Amino acid sequence: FPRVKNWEVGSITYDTLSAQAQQDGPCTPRRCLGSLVFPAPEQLLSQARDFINQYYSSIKRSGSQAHEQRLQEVEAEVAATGTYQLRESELVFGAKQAWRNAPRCVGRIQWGKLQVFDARDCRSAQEMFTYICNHIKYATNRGNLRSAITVFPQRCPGRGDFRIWNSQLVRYAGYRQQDGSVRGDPANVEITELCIQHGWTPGNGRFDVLPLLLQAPDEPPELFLLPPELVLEVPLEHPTLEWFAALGLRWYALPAVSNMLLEIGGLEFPAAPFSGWYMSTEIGTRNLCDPHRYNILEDVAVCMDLDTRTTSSLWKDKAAVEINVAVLHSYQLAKVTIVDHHAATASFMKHLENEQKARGGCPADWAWIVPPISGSLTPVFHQEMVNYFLSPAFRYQPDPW
Amino acid sequence: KFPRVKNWEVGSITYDTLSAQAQQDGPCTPRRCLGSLVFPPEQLLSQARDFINQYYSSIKRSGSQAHEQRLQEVEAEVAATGTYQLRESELVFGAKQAWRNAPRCVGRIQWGKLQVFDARDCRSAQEMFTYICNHIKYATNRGNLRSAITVFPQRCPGRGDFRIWNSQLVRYAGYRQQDGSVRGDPANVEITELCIQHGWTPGNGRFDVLPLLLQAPDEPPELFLLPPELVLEVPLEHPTLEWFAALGLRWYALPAVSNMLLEIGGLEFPAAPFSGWYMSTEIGTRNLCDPHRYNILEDVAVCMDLDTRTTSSLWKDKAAVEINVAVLHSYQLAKVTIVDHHAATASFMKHLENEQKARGGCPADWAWIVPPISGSLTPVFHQEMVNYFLSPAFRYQPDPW
Ligand code: HEM
Ligand code: HEM
Ligand SMILES: Cc1cc(N)nc(-c2cc(Cl)cc(CN(C)C)c2)c1
Ligand SMILES: Cc1cc(N)nc(-c2cc(Cl)cc(CN(C)C)c2)c1
Ligand SMILES: C[C@H](O)[C@H](O)[C@H]1CNc2nc(N)[nH]c(=O)c2N1
Ligand SMILES: C[C@H](O)[C@H](O)[C@H]1CNc2nc(N)[nH]c(=O)c2N1
Ligand SMILES: [Cl-]
Ligand SMILES: [Cl-]
Ligand SMILES: [Gd+3]
Ligand SMILES: [Gd+3]
Ligand SMILES: [Zn+2]
Repeated sequence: FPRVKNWEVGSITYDTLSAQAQQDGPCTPRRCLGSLVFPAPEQLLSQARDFINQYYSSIKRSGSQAHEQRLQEVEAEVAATGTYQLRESELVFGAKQAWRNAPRCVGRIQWGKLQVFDARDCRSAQEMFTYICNHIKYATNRGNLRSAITVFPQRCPGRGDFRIWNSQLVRYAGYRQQDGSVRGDPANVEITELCIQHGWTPGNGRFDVLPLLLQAPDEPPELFLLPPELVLEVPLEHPTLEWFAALGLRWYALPAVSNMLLEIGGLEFPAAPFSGWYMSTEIGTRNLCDPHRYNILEDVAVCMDLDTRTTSSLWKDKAAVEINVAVLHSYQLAKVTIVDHHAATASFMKHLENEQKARGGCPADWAWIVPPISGSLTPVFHQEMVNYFLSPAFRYQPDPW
Repeated sequence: KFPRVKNWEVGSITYDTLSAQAQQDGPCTPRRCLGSLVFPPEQLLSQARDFINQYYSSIKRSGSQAHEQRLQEVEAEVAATGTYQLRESELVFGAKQAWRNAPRCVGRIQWGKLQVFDARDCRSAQEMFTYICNHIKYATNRGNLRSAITVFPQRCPGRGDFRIWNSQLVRYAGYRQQDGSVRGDPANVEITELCIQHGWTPGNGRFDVLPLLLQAPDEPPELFLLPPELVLEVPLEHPTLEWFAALGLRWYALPAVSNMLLEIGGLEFPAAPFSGWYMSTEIGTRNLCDPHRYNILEDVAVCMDLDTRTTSSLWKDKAAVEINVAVLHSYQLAKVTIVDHHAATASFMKHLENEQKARGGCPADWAWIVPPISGSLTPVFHQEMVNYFLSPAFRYQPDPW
């Protein structure tokens, strides 16, 4: 039973939930690989067995009539068809637990407040687009963002997968350039090509929203433009540095991840986009200041009068703090939900306390929970954590191309 | 079998073949990752062969005359006496390799420049004291700091051990009050109680240098006042916040770690203090801002007139950067060697490439190589890393009680 200490306070707990980690991960006693980014009817039955047990525990009906019935049921359907079907309530629970179990998500204090949209009757790439537009519209909610997930038909024997090819519903083009560079966001160079290759007329700005590439089973991907008024965006300004609006920077309101696989009781939903709201450091630090992304740090620092000839002046740390201030002010000026790394990490500490009393522990990836600026100023820096994989879960999956 | 390791800023891919060795099994298993945790007769012969085998390959001398010869003398030394002594160059070679193998040390680009003082012919604390004092004054060198280690006698059964009872050689007092709360450094509260228990005059200050408690085998400790002209300290001023000086903060110049156990070739020296120079964030962010340390962050933010009434103003981030600017400025004006986290991380990347060429890898502990402010603004943040245990090594060890 791993003993875990908080160093700010001195307190100590033991992560007994870790001892039930099912699917296994990348470390051995020889070597830790925690820092790596990307590390049969009988088994479907025992996964499904396990999830059903979970679900009946969470409704306070373990060992009951309905419980054993549903086991008998699920086995009969795997025997007859090779798969089975989630009931709707079971689906809502399995998607909430997936969020709860996500080790690298700092936002998990909210895991119980999740709007689940059932798209499992979906039928083409065209219906898919309509369900997606509805999701974006419900979640954006004019800037008062809500947490939502839409679940498209499960992977099943005989038919291909639904897939969203875009890593997120809202992404900006990244055009490789004349002189070997990139206009727009360089993380989206590949999907940008794919879009042009599938009939998109490119733009040439730095913040061009990309069309959606949607894949119906056994179909090529289909291109869909998002209606402009569905994509709420936020012009970035700085409360005191007024030249900052002359950078022309923007970001969008809704973070909607769309390339992850949701696994519930052995079933796999390769298309199930989900969305919450941003933490300011994703936008301010990573998306804008990463050397391999928009890379605005030096330009801000020059403008700020800072001496960028020596690193001991800490120009990078200064410019980056003001970039974050701009991101929070901008989102509050526009009345668009946003959480800063101090509030986010503080409520994550509340999540670890709630979870220790509930399940005796909480899967957490320290290097992803700790923000990329001001780490030891947040309380999660001083919290030891145990990283492991519980099911239901969101998994990464390879790109459909 | 050879971990693939990627750099996300550039896209480069390398393989850690060096990971193949790894003696003292790490704390992680395929079911849970524990990387974030701070503190996770004739066996002597195997450890001794391998260390000697290292030595000779590192001087292009494996499998030649003096190597097989040196293999016999240790065979005979342990056969006769159940232990062995190290040739002076081997002790030199082991101390440098241990440093080279410290996964959490970001300064290992310096690993080949180490001054080893052999203190093995030692007995009594009154003698250790002058060994420690020659180190300190050689290490300090009037602010032009120099890496040194002093190795006190190894260990045998039936006999006590040399131990330094302080974690560092320069530690500041920590006194409680009519209400538990601490004046001085709360990290040292415990060893401050012992010095007072062992008849030391407690001061009335936030920055009283503690006296060493040195211990000779099978004997009680003995207090020692360090020569006040030997303790080089740096008063903290900010180059443009004129009031910062008046806050009366100081830190000492020499980070000198006197509680880890040097393990070379199968022998264990529980007393082997090493020293280098500080990285600025160690002082500015960890020591002066950690909630359980000096915790000055909010008192600096009031003086800068920042808005402490909401965390979205990023006042913590703002005050922390200026504290760090004051540390770098104060040390440079005092002409004392110090390195900022940008300069240090870039050098550590350079170390990683050196070591990939030399030894096909490098054990590195991501969570401690990435600095505690401005993490993703340094290149090590975007470097995947592999953590494992090589020998010779430094190890943590029980407090001497
Ligand atoms: C409501 C506000 C939310 C916030 C503030 C938040 C925050 C974050 C952040 C900062 C990350 C790290 C991502 C990065 O650095 O690129 C992350 C990862 C992640 N989040 Fe959340 N999130 C929220 C909602 C959600 C929702 C609604 C879901 C799913 C239903 C979710 C599932 C995930 C997953 C699957 C990951 C991948 C991490 C892993 O592999 O475990 N999050 N989150
Ligand atoms: C020359 C400049 C050096 C710098 C800037 C430096 C920096 C650091 C830092 C920042 C840490 C993290 C420790 C903490 O956060 O409390 C560390 C750990 C450590 N350093 Fe260095 N260091 C230097 C020299 C040395 C030398 C000379 C030695 C010994 C020969 C050494 C051996 C270690 C060891 C054993 C650790 C413990 C980490 C571990 O392996 O678990 N360092 N160092
Ligand atoms: C729902 C949600 C909220 C949020 N605040 N963030 C995310 C996020 C998740 C993943 Cl799995 C990947 C990314 C992309 N990152 C490189 C910035 C963002 C997701
Ligand atoms: C030689 C050296 C240089 C440096 N720059 N740092 C260290 C250090 C090491 C450890 Cl094992 C612990 C600490 C103390 N920490 C609480 C800050 C400092 C050591
Ligand atoms: C190599 C390194 O592990 C990688 O850059 C990780 C580190 N921690 C992170 N943490 C978060 N939240 N998001 C990230 O993208 C990363 N990247
Ligand atoms: C719990 C967590 O592992 C612990 O607080 C670590 C994190 N990273 C650190 N990094 C350094 N350099 N020093 C530390 O003390 C710590 N503390
Ligand atoms: Cl993003
Ligand atoms: Cl220190
Ligand atoms: Gd102005
Ligand atoms: Gd005034
Ligand atoms: Zn690990």
